Amino acid sequence: KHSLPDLPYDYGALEPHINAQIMQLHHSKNHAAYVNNLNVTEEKYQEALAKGDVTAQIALQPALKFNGGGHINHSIFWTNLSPNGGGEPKGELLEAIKRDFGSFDKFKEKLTAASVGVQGSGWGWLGFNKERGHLQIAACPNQDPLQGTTGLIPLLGIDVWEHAYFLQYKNVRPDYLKAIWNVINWENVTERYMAC
Amino acid sequence: KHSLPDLPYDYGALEPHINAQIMQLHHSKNHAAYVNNLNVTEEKYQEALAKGDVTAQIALQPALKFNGGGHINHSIFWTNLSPNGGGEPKGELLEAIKRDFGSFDKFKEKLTAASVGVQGSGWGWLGFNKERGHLQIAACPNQDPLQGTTGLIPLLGIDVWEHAYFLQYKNVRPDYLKAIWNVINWENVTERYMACKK
Amino acid sequence: KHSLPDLPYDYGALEPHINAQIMQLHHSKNHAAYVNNLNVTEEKYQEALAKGDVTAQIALQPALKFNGGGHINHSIFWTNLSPNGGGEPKGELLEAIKRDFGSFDKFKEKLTAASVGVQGSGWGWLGFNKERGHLQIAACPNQDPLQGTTGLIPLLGIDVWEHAYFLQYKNVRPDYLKAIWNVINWENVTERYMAC
Amino acid sequence: KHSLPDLPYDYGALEPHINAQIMQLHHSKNHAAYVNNLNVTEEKYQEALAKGDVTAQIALQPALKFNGGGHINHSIFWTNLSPNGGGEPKGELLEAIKRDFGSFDKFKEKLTAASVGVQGSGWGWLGFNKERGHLQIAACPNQDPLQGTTGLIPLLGIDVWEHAYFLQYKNVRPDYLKAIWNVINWENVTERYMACKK
Ligand SMILES: [Mn+3]
Ligand SMILES: [Mn+3]
Ligand SMILES: [Mn+3]
Ligand SMILES: [Mn+3]
Repeated sequence: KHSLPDLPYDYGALEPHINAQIMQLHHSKNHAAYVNNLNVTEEKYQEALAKGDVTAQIALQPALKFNGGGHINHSIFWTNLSPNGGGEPKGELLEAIKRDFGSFDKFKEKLTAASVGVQGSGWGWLGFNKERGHLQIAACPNQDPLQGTTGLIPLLGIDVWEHAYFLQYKNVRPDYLKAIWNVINWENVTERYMAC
Repeated sequence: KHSLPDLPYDYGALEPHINAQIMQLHHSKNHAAYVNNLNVTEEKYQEALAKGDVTAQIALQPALKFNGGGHINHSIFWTNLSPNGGGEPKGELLEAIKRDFGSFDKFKEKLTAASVGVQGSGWGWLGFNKERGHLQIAACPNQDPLQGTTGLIPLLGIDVWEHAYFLQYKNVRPDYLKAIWNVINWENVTERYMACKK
Repeated sequence: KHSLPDLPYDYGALEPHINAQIMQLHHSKNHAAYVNNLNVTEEKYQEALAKGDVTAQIALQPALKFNGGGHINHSIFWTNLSPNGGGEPKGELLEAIKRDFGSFDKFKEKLTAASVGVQGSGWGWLGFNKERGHLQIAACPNQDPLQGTTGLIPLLGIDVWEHAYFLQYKNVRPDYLKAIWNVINWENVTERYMAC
Repeated sequence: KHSLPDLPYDYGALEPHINAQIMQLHHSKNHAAYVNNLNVTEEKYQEALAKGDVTAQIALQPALKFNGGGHINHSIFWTNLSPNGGGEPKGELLEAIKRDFGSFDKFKEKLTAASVGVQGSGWGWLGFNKERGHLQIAACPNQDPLQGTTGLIPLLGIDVWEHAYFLQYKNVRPDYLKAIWNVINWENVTERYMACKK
């Protein structure tokens, strides 16, 4: 069965950028539920597959994508952040970013635009296009995961579901986007990029 | 030109069921934003329309539906609530609910389920089906409006976007659904209903 | 593994309403492919499920729904037609239809409207709503199956993908809809209704 | 008012690659229908717009995008074909394709894949990404237009709705994709391309 990963830092480690309450609820309630729901859903799919029940399989897709994606997305997200993060990546990811976006600030501007642009619940992503061999910005609705729905390998995700910022930033998603750069774990993003 | 309607009560009039900060922000920021963008999008659509720019018209659809829907949904939502609402509805509305759902309690359970089941942002709705002549429950994603996307006439809507309840109920949407029944303005729902029988 | 059902009549049995070529291609090529694709897809899903590969599972949903639905839909469709069909159902389905649509002709008008109204590829359906205990008309895009995506139990489906009528009716879907009533196997639809 | 453009060649000018009955029907019936409905939908949108009827505007979106897109896609499609087309493109267009896809053959394989992979009705497109300055392949469902829904400028589109090939190729879409390369008007694609460098 899938499991809720531990946080590589405590709930208030990202203060004052993302407050303690947001982190605690996001991980212990939101992500926790996705995992449990995912396990239930995956087990039902095993029964349906074994029975050759195509209708049941299709009927289960929404739950599998939503909770499955919820697990995939947040799992990556936690590793994308750090109390000791911020700044700019060091090395090959930085050169890749300059190459594909002109500069690191233009890139930030682009990911910010995509993230703030999401109508409703969603995610902003910096991903890697293997078919083309370059970085690419993308946005996904609800919990639809980047790789499973677009083929892009996720490097850095920005959760723009209201639960990710409302307590502290209310409706001002732009301020949440501005603040988050201060806690991005570029070493993790770099490692994800190098794994490509 | 569309405008932000005033709430028919103070921001804290629905406490303790829906707190004041939630109402204040939902109204003055959220709703206001939709109306602002709606007027912006409508004008751009008027320019594209007059120029025969079909590509522009199509590119503007998401913004028009999102903000236009946002204006429609919240305008209705404000009137659906009241510091003097709650309780069980009476009159023909109640009789209609018993016919199509069995009882008011069964209806509540049905709308609660449709509302809690929305993945992501959306709305739960009790609407009227003009084609078949009865009540019908439906759910809508993001700000997609009930009538414009399903043909059903909206009677009562429950906003399940997280901004409508997170500050107070966190991720426990079910508690929000349970609390909101205490502030439903059944008199308004009745008026929207009676307006269909016509 | 899933299998292509045999037709309960020959390819030209529905002439002059749906010509022989349409039927032969529809069954031996179109439906045949959906089954094969479905088996491939279902087997990949078994591997992904066993590996706990949520991304692979999600990435496979389109293929499973499309081909799985393709199999479900056409399987029902073949049983919904007959060289000896047409007319009106006899018994409880007829009373159900009068009750829910006023009359059999109003019902035909409704299913026709829904079917002809499909923008792009799709299906028109007469289904049964168990939650409400009544008949209900619905339309589904591409191969999305009725029950798996709406919960309604399929009774009669009208395939409005262009391959289902173009050879004979070209773009005139309304004429195809008019002609098909002559070969509807109402005994099968009735049996599907009674099974509810 | 939108109108049905004339084809720049006779209905059977693309034979034996795309037969005459397919072209005649595709143009005079299919396309004509989209333009007819587009003019109908546009006027209704103008009435709703002027009345501030947001619900109506939203309810009209599917029809506007479907028929408007249908007009846009086919108008471009007709110009993308020619009895004197086919072969490998030359000039800067060819040089651009080699840069972003490797070679013309690899590009063909890519567009063929995107086109054959469309589930249901749709279009395959070679478009220009103004943001990143290069060519890009994309697929669109039903009649959703490339530019209006993705922002990419259409250079070459391949209609994969069954009406575009069924009469001749039946369900073997791959044979249709292989045949259509013999009638591609690379001079037109070049003009649409050159129009972006600007
Ligand atoms: Mn989240
Ligand atoms: Mn709201
Ligand atoms: Mn078919
Ligand atoms: Mn076409």
